[PDB]
Amino acid sequence: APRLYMFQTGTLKCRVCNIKMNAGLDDYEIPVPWYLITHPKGNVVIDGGCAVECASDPKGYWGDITSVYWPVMREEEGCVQALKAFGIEPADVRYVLHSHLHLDHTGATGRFPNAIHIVRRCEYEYAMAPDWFSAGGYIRADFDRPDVKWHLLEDHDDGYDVFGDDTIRFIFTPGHAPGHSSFLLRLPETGPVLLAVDAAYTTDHWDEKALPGFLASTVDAVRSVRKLHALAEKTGALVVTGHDPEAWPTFRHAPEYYA
Amino acid sequence: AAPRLYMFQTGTLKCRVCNIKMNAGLDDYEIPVPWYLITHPKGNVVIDGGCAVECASDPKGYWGDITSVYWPVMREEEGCVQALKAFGIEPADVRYVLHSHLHLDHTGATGRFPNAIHIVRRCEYEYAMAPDWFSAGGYIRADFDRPDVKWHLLEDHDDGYDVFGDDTIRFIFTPGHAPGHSSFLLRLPETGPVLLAVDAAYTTDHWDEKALPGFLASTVDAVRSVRKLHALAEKTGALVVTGHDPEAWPTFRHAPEYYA
Amino acid sequence: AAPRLYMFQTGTLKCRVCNIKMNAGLDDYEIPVPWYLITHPKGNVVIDGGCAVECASDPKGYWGDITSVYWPVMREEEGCVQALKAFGIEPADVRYVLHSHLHLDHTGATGRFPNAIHIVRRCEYEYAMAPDWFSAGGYIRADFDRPDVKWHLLEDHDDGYDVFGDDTIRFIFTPGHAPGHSSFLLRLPETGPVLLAVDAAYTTDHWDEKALPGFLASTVDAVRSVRKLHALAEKTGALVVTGHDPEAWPTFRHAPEYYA
Amino acid sequence: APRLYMFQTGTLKCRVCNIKMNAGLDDYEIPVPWYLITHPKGNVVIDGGCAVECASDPKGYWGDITSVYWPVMREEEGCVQALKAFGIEPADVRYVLHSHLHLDHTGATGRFPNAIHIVRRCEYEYAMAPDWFSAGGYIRADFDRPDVKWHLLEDHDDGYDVFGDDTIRFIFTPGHAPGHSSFLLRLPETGPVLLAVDAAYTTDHWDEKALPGFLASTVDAVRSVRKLHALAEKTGALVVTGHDPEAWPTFRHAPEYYA
Amino acid sequence: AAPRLYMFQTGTLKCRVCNIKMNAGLDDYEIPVPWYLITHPKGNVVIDGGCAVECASDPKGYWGDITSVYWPVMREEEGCVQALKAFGIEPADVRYVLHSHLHLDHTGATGRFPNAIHIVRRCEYEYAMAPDWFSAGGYIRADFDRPDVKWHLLEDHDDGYDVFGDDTIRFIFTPGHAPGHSSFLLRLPETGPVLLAVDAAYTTDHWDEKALPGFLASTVDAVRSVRKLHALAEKTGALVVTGHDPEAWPTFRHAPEYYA
Amino acid sequence: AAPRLYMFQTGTLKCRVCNIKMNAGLDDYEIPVPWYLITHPKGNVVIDGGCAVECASDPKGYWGDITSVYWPVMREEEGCVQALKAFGIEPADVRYVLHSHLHLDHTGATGRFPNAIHIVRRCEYEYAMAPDWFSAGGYIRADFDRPDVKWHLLEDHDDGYDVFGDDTIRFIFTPGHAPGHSSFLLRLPETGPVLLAVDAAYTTDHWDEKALPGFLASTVDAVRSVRKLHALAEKTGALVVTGHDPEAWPTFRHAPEYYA
Ligand SMILES: [Mg+2]
Ligand SMILES: [Mg+2]
Ligand code: NI
Ligand code: NI
Ligand code: NI
Ligand code: NI
Ligand code: NI
Ligand code: NI
Ligand code: NI
Ligand code: NI
Ligand code: NI
Ligand code: NI
Ligand code: NI
Ligand code: NI
Repeated sequence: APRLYMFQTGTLKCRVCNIKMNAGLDDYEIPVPWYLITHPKGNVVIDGGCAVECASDPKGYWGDITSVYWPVMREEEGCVQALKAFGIEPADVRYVLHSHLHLDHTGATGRFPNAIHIVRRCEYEYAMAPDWFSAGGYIRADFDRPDVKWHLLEDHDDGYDVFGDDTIRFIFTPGHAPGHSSFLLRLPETGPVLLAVDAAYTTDHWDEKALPGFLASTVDAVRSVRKLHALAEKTGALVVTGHDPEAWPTFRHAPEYYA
Repeated sequence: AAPRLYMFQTGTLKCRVCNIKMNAGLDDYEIPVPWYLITHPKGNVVIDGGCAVECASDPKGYWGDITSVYWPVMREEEGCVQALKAFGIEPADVRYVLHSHLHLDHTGATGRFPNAIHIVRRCEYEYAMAPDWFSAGGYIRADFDRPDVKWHLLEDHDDGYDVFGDDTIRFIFTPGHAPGHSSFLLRLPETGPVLLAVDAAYTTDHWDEKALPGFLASTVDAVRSVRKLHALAEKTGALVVTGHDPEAWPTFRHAPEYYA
Repeated sequence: AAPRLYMFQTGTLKCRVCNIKMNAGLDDYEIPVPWYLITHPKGNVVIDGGCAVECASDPKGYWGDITSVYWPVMREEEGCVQALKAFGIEPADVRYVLHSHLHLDHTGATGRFPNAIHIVRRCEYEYAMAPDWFSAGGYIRADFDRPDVKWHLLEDHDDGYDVFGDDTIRFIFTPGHAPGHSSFLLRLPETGPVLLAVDAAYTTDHWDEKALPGFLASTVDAVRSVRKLHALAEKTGALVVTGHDPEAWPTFRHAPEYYA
Repeated sequence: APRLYMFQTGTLKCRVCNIKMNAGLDDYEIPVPWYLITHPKGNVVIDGGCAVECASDPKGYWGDITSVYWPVMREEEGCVQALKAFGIEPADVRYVLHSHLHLDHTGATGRFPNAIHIVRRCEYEYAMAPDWFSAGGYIRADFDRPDVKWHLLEDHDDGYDVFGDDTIRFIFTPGHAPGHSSFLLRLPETGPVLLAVDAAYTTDHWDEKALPGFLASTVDAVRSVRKLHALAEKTGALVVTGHDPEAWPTFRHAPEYYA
Repeated sequence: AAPRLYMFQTGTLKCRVCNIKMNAGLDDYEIPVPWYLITHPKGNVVIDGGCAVECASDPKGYWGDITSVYWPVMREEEGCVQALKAFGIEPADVRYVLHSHLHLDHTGATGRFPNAIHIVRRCEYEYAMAPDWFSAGGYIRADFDRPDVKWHLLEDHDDGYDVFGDDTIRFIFTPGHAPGHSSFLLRLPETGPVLLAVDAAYTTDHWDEKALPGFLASTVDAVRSVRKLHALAEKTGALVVTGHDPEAWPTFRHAPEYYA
Repeated sequence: AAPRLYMFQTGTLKCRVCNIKMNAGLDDYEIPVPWYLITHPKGNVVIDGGCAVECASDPKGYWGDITSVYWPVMREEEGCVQALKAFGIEPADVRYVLHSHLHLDHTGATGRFPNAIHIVRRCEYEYAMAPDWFSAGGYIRADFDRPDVKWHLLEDHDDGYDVFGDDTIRFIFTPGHAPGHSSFLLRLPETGPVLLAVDAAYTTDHWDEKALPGFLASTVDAVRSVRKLHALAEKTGALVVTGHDPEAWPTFRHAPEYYA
């Protein structure tokens, strides 16, 4: 039976305004979650956090964007390492899902030899040809690898059911990034779980008290949040924002899980 | 008389730096609120018209809660109708009102000129009537939602729209800061090309890609619109006029002076 | 309790035949104004809610000049809130208000149920806020332009939207009569499939392609929407309920009777 | 130097409501104009009115649509005949322009052996695959001829300048028909002349006192009329509605012309 | 009863390799022309129906010049009406005709079944009526341009269209080979999922990205549609049936044998 | 001074007929690789610049596997920087580089001119960065994926883009061969209009609708783009220059000769 595990690749250090737009220049620290769904029909990694390379050399691997987001993580938090110690070898992952292709969500890309990588086509196309303000957040070393098998979703694919059994669905949430997608999970005991990811960074974004401090479209972003509100209200899902420092310790992590 | 360009202002706006340059801190910041008059043999043209004259006496009553972000400082004589009357132009003597977009500091002219055709992008007019929560406070329905206003709502294929058909005023569509935002390319007999960026490029910093708009509908569109204006300025050699730049603004002639 | 469908009406509308069947002459014509209640274990659902209860006492004051086309005849007890209270349902006990579209005889419920999420197509909400001259009179801003209404604005890819996730109420997008017009496919335990065409098909004549809507945004869309509903009814075997048909309307059970 | 000639192929008999939507069932009669622009670089026919075949047998050629529009015309009014007596043989026409492909505007189609026929692509595509309510107004015998040379305009072609000299421009006016187009002419002495064609049947449509009694989209139709208002106000053009029975005798017809 | 899938063919087509595998040389090449029958408790379904029976006895007369590209080798008794009659199904007992697209070897069924609703993408029907010169010869108007035919034209948001509403037969939109081309995902009780790629992948080489269609509207759509079907097959474990593969065709069950 | 057009070539490409004329057989075939210089008072313009100079001396090393389709036969001195230097133009004296598209034989100029603004359709640039498997080998990232390069990316509504604003050089959008492919209409004082079709029509057979492109993104776009150019040539009386025609290429003037 399927289970959800919440991991993290350490934290990112930045300023408040990078997360809550225009909220000032104070220091601010957020967890970097990523997810594992163990399913009878194959294992699934979502995003996989920051590249394990960031543990030993952020400036080398990420480059000048470390001026904005400084990652704090240990080697053992790298998604491949974390899965091994958990009992899952790289070859044992059937799918990698990508909410989007920003730097702290492409740690899994190409690190699982048989995994099909599912992302919206327009995120993939934007990641390859970004504008100047967002180029720094796309790490080509992660996602620009010719060996990666991609399933690029189209606009009709909103709601894409990974296994065909309502366990994992893509919920398109454009705004934070062009092809950004959220995920709605249904687990046997827990029921519906809504992973907003970066469609709603924090509880304040969810409550319409802040805007994303980094975004492609504000119009899309706020409409995507209200799309998630309606989905939460309809399903009764448990809502997981993408990075909320206050809410994050209140979820089960680590070896603990949702069934 | 050959066409001329007159730069007016409706006082200033007081906000924070981050409202203009995204994520740039909460320090106090004050900007001029420019608006433009083009006198033309075939009719006088008002662009936007600045903040409603009502803001000179009761900003909180007329704009409401948004004044905690943008406090307008202006005198009553700076209202666009009053300013034009002092300058020599009666309200009925305006043929066109052009709108870059329909935000609160660009709708002081809407409906104040009884014979003017108001030209704005259709998608701006529609968004102004049905904004999202993050922008609703920047659209003052009392300004632009008036039943007897004649509108010419431009369509997507109307980029480059030529007001008089003589190349002297063209709409340059620049989406991003607002969905239907438009800039203007003017051509004047002596000055030559003048590019009014309006809110496509708040400041010289925005033009130089050292800052993002701290109030916008689409970042992707906004950065691409600035590069579209880079190319136009490089092609035409235009004098580039940013929307609000507090340091550049004193370097331009202001009404009663003009650009020939 | 298993879900049920209750058919109410807010009296009738008096117009001409040509307003309903395009170009069919200027004879007097009267139609019922139906609206629908779905009682459901997970929450009660109101569809449209008919003409505003205000029309029972002052139609000219509330609707204005459009009453020379559509005169509403209704009693105050037929207002949707009043009718639901008499039937046993307090205004706070409504989870969803669904809107086929936002025309004047389909917005009596908007904002009258303080806890309801209102579900309508985004493009209908936007058109209602910025209509064209030929349709502006059919949209009553006092009904739908209320600040504290919670809206869930459906997108283009939301065709088939399932309200409870259990197949019992689905939006069937049917553009044409209005830009964001939607029909509804209901599934009930005993009755089975019920297709509420609403204004996609005013009458049996419209359904049979012997008449066009005498008030529409797009004929092309409207005829294709009727054929989309033909296919749905053929696939599902649904009971087909037209929007206003004065001859078919007496043949359905009306509240307090219901479809199980 | 270029000149404009206003011809007509008799009249159509119908009901008021067919022209002014919902205006009642009274009898009503309208002229069917078509246009000739003589230009140094080639002659141009616009639409060409009703098929000459309609003079002798409407029911045979148009079919059941004659229940709605009964054409009253003489053989000699057929655009080919009219041009011959005027001094222009079929081969001497360089372009046929089509506002749209309805029955009373396809009399020229294929009747000029060397003419390129310019129409919006989407009108051509709709004419080939109409819906049930509009099929009767598309006469395939006119426009479905394999020998016809077509230039199908695209959406970017709004404003299409036929000769490249501002003499004749297409002004796209969707609404009455999907690909319906109006024409703005500039003549040396007359100046700007705006042929609305069926974007505004009558002076009442122009003044927003009526809607087209036959249309693909009302939203498009009214916005197309306001597009023409702005164009008339900007240029000072002389406005020619498509069928106005009261205004039609006030224009020059016949051998008379606009220079 | 449970549904069944039967695979028929209307003989073969002779052409060159390059016609099927773009730019692969001028050697002679021969492919079967499959079509499909699904028996279903709620009605019989014919998919495409192969080449018209009329072209068996006079290819040049019914198809014209295109026969210099595709020579159909086919007996009269392989016509889809004749084959079905022999199989036990009179033309009146077919509820739906599904069209992958409207090319000449997929319109033998059109209008031959008097009561059948024909389901195809709207944009294929519209393209078939107004094709470009390179594709015009591939559309046989005598097959599909019949006014007596009942069509259900699917819109762009109808991808995945479920014919009976029970997951047995779904349209899988696969643009590229033709603008409105569609594949089919079937689900059968014993066999499980069956993916009829039809002309989205002519042969196994196409499936494996070693060839492009030698006749096609959009290469970009075509290759992405093949990858869409890859992901569907990998997700479902479907039996993959290419449209024409001569080496694979003998390995499937053909009527009178079936898939249950 | 008046503008002039000079026609250069970077040698030839060897391939098969079918590569240029779809499905026309596997015989050997050889085509020139033209590129263009326009001298203009306001600056020099290079169009495409042919095959990269790097591939003259090591084709497999710079182009990789695609050389098994296109073998470039080219001397180092035919590289566009070397040719221009010999002609009298240092790389710093080129104001604009225009790209018909970003295929391997049209990106020899990219980033070789330090001060040049590169003008290409946005959708060609985006496709070149994320191409499909069938086209990936045709895009040489070492040519166009250089961060030092100044791009002006044209939007969909930029068809007809006038480089100097004086009708000398205009982009004529011709999708099909590549998604963002563009042709060029030049106007020169003595010669008059010159239509550079580039890869919208490889050869005269393509122009005459006797062949399809053997490499292409959309056949439908391709054939309609050829007809768009037909109507432009018929309207303007332009000299029509196909992209590669081996029989027509010797009949044009080549550098050092020019068109005035
Ligand atoms: Mg355009
Ligand atoms: Mg959809
Ligand atoms: Ni992100
Ligand atoms: Ni993030
Ligand atoms: Ni603004
Ligand atoms: Ni402003
Ligand atoms: Ni209605
Ligand atoms: Ni109604
Ligand atoms: Ni007409
Ligand atoms: Ni007409
Ligand atoms: Ni085919
Ligand atoms: Ni086939
Ligand atoms: Ni090429
Ligand atoms: Ni080439």
